[PDB]
Amino acid sequence: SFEQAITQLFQQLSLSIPDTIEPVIGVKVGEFACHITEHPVGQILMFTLPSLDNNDEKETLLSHNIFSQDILKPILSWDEVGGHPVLWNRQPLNSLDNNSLYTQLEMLVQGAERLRSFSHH
Amino acid sequence: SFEQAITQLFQQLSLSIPDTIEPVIGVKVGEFACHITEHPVGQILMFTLPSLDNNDEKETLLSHNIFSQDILKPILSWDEVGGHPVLWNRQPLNSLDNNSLYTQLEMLVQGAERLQRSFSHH
Repeated sequence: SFEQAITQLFQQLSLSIPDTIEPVIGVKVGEFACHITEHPVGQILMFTLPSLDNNDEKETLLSHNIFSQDILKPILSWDEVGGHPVLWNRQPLNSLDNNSLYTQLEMLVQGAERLRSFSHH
Repeated sequence: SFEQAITQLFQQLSLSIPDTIEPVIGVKVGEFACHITEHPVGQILMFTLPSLDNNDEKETLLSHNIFSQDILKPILSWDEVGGHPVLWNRQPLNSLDNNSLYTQLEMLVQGAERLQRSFSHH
């Protein structure tokens, strides 16, 4: 369950569980506002809006996306509707261990750093 | 298993079974030379080396990577050492269906086409 995956995450963040487990959960790590949701069904998607370096050119940017040994390594993309970059990662709900979400979140944030205090966001 | 998966894909592509399955398997689909390998352990990695439109700016190229409902939608990246772009997708070996590799490869080929069947060994 998504609700149950979130709940266990929040306990691991030492964050109080809202009465309402909304469809899109906001969590802020340090300066980084992250969003957590199920999309598509059966998949946990996490994403954040990174602040890019002006001097980074396309090769440099695209280099962050090469495959690696870590399947939680986040992907840098661009949202043409909102007109801004989007950093995201994703893993199957059906395959989580008790530490999978926390790890996904940490890997998403380290990914933003390359380009903890928590708040129920 | 990696071997078996590939065996079924080949059979589905009407490609002979090559006597000894190598760690990186080449398959050509139309003009697209693709590669299939297990990396990391437990994952089926497929990649191809696309031809980019040099008129595309960073925002347009990265747009291809936005998330969607299809988890086999390929990712556009760059290989610093090889000095070239790289398009790839990936899925867990332990959850395949009889159509999983076939579909993964078709989604890889479509992404290549979006940046601009006949199957053979490569």
